[PDB]
Amino acid sequence: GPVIRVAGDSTAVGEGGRWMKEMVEAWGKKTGTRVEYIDSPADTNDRLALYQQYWAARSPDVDVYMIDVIWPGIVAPHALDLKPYLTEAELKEFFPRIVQNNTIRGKLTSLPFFTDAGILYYRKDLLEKYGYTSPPRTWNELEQMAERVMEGERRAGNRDFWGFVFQGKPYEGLTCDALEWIYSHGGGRIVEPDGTISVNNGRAALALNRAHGWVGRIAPQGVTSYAEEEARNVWQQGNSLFMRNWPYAYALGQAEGSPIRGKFGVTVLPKASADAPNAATLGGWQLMVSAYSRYPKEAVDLVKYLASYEVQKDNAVRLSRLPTRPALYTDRDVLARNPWFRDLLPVFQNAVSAPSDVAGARYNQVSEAIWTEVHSVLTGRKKGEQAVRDLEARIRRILRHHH
Ligand SMILES: OC[C@H]1O[C@H](O)[C@H](O)[C@@H](O)[C@@H]1O
Repeated sequence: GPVIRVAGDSTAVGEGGRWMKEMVEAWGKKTGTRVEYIDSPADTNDRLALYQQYWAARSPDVDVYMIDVIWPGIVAPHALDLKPYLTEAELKEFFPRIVQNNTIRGKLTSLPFFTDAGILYYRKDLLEKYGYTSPPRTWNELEQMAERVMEGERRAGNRDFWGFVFQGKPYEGLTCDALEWIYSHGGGRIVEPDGTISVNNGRAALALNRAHGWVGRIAPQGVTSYAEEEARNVWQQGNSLFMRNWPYAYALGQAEGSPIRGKFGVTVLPKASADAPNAATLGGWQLMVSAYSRYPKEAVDLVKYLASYEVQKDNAVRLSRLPTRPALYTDRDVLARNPWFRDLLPVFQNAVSAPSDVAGARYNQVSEAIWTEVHSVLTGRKKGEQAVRDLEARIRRILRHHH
């Protein structure tokens, strides 16, 4: 019979690839359908380039892809329209915001699978050790706490200890981190939903200068090459007071044998001042049936299974990844394992999107300009003032004539 082939997630990032292959094999076994899992690189922008090779070729060699929240506008021609396969009731079991994100010119490109939001991880043991009763609410507090804890821990002999780790590598994750910095300083959304390129302002510049101020000071010098896993590994070994990262790192940090099990909490990222908005960049992954699949009916059945209540539940319980079904956020088992899903639900609801809707199919070019200009500030090559001016000019060129 048919072999249903899936490219989604990565064995190079936590347990995602392993768990994904597990779920796909379970569907295979339950339905009597042969399946194959194709692995992907860690970073989303590398995955896009890979999958683009299959799409350009109209390749039938992958039936189902896991696609980023930022991709629907790019990948829509390569997606089978799922709308005819779901009832209105079925489709309403997902968050409307994500279904809308995934719907391009009326085409439902993909089902919501898991959502994502950037959050602050913090070592509760260390805050208590150094006299702090709450995680930081402002970036200045984060810096003050990081400096004091680092001084103490370095003095006690942990030469590997840092204050803060994050994603500073030149790739999509830096765009995510940087949107949070900018937005949390009152600097806007880089490109606003209405099309306005707003990033050339003093608040955005300050946010970038502040981040440069971390590098080699409270954050490792090598943070400028860190993606999600590099940051997680320093944190997870016990060597960072703070980390910015996504939900998936929670379950990994709690696993038996983690040096930091039971020593950490999560909260909203800090912000410049009390009246700035809270920033959490909206991430997440969706399930797309290939327009080039020879087996659309079977592939849709697999995508419905993967997006089902019980598979999303497993993803939440075992991998601490955020459901795209509101009903899971009241599930007793999801909540007992991850109580912070309830505490931070409003953070997740107010998460801020990168400018993929407004940039559409040119989003990957916009984002590359963003991470390259931000990176040049993190390296000390440019000041924030110059970088946001240069970034405005690049984005203007990229989006000229885009409506
Ligand atoms: O590295 C950036 C990526 O991180 C996570 O995978 C998010 O879910 C995704 O939306 C984002 O693009």
